[PDB]
Amino acid sequence: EGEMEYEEITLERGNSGLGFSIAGGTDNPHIGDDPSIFITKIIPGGAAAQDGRLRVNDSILFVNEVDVREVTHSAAVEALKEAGSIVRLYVMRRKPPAEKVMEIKLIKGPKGLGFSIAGGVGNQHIPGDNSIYVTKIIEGGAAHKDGRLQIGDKILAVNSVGLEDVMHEDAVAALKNTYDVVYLKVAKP
Ligand SMILES: N[C@@H](CCC(=O)N[C@@H](CS)C(=O)NCC(=O)O)C(=O)O
Repeated sequence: EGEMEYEEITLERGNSGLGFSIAGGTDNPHIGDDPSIFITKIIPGGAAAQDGRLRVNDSILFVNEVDVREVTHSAAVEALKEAGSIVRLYVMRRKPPAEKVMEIKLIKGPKGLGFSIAGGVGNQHIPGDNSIYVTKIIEGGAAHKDGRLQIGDKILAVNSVGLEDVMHEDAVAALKNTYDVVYLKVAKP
């Protein structure tokens, strides 16, 4: 965590470009006196989002064979626009904070587990991430009464069924196909 890491990410240009916005350069450094080109936004439903590797705050070092470590903002946009259909990026990032994985046992109340979900493949809740997220916890519901499950939590598994890269519909189906006592694997940020 916090340690610098490097990654090769190749993207195929969609109808709406590569699906990310950038800032920085020697023109207007984004962090102090650091002239690096930074990802500021991952566009929902775009190429970078579907590929799920690129992250906000990644520094682009190379675009194909073009060195963008110390260039202007304009020279960066040009390099990306001119890179063709298949774009080879070499990036650097500080490793993100690790998440707490936790198994939670819930007994249904009169109205179920007491929480709602969003996310899924082709229905991303955060751009670049196919995970199933908790979006609402119902007042006085089972989850609320437990006190562990929170907004923004990830559901990784329902009993023995994993929810890694599944459709939203499949996540709802897994939660429905349960008995009264449900075991959930959850990730907390
Ligand atoms: N491990 C290889 C590949 C790592 C890599 O992707 N290198 C960067 C710069 S050190 C690069 O120029 N990649 C884009 C390219 O394929 O030319 C190397 O030593 O160059």
